[PDB]
Amino acid sequence: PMFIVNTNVPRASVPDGFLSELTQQLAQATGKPPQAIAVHVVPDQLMAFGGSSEPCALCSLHSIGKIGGAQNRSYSKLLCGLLAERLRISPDRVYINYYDMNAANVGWNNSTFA
Amino acid sequence: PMFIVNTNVPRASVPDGFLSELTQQLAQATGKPPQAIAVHVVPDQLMAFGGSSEPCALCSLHSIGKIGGAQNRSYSKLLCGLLAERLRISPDRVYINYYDMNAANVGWNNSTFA
Amino acid sequence: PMFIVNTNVPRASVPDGFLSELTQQLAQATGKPPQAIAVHVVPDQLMAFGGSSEPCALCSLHSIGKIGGAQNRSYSKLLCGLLAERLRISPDRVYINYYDMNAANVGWNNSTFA
Repeated sequence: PMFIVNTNVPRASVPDGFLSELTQQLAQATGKPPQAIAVHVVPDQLMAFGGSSEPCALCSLHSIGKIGGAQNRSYSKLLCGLLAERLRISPDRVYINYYDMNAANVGWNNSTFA
Repeated sequence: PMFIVNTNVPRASVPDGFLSELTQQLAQATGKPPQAIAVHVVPDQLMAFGGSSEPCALCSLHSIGKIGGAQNRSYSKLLCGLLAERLRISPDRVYINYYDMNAANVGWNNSTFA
Repeated sequence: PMFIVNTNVPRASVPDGFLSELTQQLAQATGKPPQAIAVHVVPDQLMAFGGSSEPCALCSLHSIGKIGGAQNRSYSKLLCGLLAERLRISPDRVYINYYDMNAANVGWNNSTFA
């Protein structure tokens, strides 16, 4: 799984340990081992959400499986909770796009996962 | 809806008001209220388009519905017109990927839109 | 086709010529002409892959066709080889998400490719 967060929050507000904590929490939530988890945080962005430039986040979670109605609700609670707690972004100012990737469309280590 | 623009145009060439104007124009084009619109501009990028590093843009519009053949043609005219007018990027150096997101695959406010 | 590379490798480690070489090699691999190829490199990112912050890359390749099981295996060998050779990123520290785009969902030049 791969989680990306783009936000207008400044780099100095991203706490040390945030990528590690995302890795561990996503491993637990997806059921996939941490060895397979990639995380990416992109601060200082120029963005607006609902006509305001107050703190917000545009995110995405891509996974080979483990994506669906109930799981996504559960991810959204978890990930909004983390972004609220660590980056002070209110949950109603976060979008998370979920992608269920086909194994044949994910490359890694000179091949794909098919 | 969420609109992202990645470009090699410098940050000082993005006019003040560009994010608000994108918000308003996208609200009108998609028929969705501005409260639901998110916009993200990423300048100063290292990129090339057709073997040239002249001004270009790689963009995406994600929306829960309101994506289809005719609408997308209409969005592309609108968006290329704005990028040409405001950032001085020629329309033939812009790509816009359109994604029709399932409500169950978009998180927000601790849950999804399903 | 559009190829994007997000990496924690520093900007000074991206060699001159890297975007041109990506353009050329992607043109040969996809069979599409270089006029249609767009490439984007984003260095200095805050990221982790498998619980480590050693050099890694999160990438994507979007193409109107030319995406499938065998082609993606081929692309992944090619692109991991380039990233290993030019940016010193090990292949097992790279993810590449492949997207087969519908022509009606790609805008360019005030219209779409449908």
